Amino acid sequence: GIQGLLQFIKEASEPIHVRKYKGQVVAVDTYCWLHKGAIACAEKLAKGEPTDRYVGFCMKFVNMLLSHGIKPILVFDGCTLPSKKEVERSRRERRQANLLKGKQLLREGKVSEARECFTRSINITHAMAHKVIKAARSQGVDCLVAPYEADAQLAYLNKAGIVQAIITEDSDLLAFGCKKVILKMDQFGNGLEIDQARLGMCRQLGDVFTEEKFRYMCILSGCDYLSSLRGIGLAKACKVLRLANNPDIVKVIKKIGHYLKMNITVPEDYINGFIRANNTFLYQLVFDPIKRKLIPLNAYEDDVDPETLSYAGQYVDDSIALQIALGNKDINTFEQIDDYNPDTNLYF
DNA sequence: CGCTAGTCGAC
DNA sequence: TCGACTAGCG
Ligand code: NA
Repeated sequence: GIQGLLQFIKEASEPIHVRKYKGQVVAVDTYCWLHKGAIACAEKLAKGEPTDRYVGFCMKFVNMLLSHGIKPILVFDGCTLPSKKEVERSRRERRQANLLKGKQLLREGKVSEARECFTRSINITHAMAHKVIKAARSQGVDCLVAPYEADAQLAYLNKAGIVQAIITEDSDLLAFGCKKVILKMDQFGNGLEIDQARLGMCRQLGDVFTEEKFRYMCILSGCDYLSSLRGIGLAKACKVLRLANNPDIVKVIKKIGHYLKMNITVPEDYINGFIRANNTFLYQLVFDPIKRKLIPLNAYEDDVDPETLSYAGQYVDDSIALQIALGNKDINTFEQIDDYNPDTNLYF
């Protein structure tokens, strides 16, 4: 998503061990463990052969967290945002290409090419994720499938005070306003923690350590919701937001030529895309597990009409969102593939 | 030379 | 493929 973010604010990082969060709750972006565990199963998953290695791989980290008296909440990605469905189609298409090519290379003889094609065509299905869910629930670990992107859901869990930290490899969590993010954690619990409050330890940020300005910077530098203007990265965006002190971000973006001491004419499409990206960071749908219902990541302000935020996620019935969050309902087909009932401690 | 982004290198 | 590294842009 946001390239070079970690290195840009590395001064706010600190090497920790997760035993720090003993007796507390930590949410997990399970996609990193799942992906790192599916790497080994590449050849065997490509051939459609039964695998459980990635399951035990995730259960390594889970049992590790449990051994240090930590309550982990495994969070999974859900439906793809309407604006990214085409990109998803492209990804699956390319993975299919490398899959078939991997088969042809398997028939030719070269095993290196075939396996390297298989590891570059890994498709984390929902069946695998559900296997991880069952394996985790058998150990008493709560699971949660996000309505859409897992990042937003995790960010909500942290903001709601449900969890104290987020384990992930995606630094984009910082743009979602996460307080504590644990990156690069190994199987033993050694990680690199970034705290929002420590953002001020980054001199190059200046006064851009507030959530809003930090978000603006991250978006302007280039994110998954909106590609940056040509020649604009973290340093340029940060400099622009430092030299400017106007709450109206749009007018600031329009005067991006002034702050960069040149002649820049910003397209209106990029402005609308910026508004949509910001609104997606702010109000993307997530699942409240306490009230058991769909809510925006942050409460709607006075200058936003919820009916115009279809790109940030579409509402469905709360019981449907519940069945999805439990992993009982398939994301794509909406078929009930499981009948787990939490009522028979995340869902009070 | 600061900085972005194309490309290297591990998976 | 994807994050890190640095060639080369401005
Ligand atoms: Na950029």
